[PDB]
Amino acid sequence: SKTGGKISFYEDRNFQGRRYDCDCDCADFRSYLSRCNSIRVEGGTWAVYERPNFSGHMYILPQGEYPEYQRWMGLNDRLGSCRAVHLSSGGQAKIQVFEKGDFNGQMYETTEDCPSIMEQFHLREIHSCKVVEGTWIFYELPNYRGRQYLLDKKEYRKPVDWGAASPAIQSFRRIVE
Repeated sequence: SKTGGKISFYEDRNFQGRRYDCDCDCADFRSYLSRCNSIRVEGGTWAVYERPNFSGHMYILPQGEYPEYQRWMGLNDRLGSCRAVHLSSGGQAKIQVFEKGDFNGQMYETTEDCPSIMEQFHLREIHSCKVVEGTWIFYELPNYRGRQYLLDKKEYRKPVDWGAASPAIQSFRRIVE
């Protein structure tokens, strides 16, 4: 239970340059680092945002070492805020998705990751879904590519409820550690 996540950001590639270490969520770390082109995650998972106030592109980083921003699929080396993602275990993660908003339309339930929603469910978009686990990732393009959205053990009734400006979502995966 009592763990201790920690993430280190470096201004240059190969963990060179000024470094900044964080052990909790930080809404604005720009005062400690003006840019980050590489990151090291010593423990725990973390969500990073391109602009302050958890806004702009969002990416989930599992424990590991990333000697360059491209290793984290970063679009650039701009990061204004970071939050620690908490993982929930317990037993078997199950997700239910609905073809229309407000949990309406045809419903499909699965306990496995989905690389291509259109190939698996023949659906071009997702407007609502109820996942009860704690850490789920949704991706805008197939094969877990494009902008990613982090879902919690809550129910999303509208597409904008998961931070997306469009109901376009093509793949999703469960987070485990």
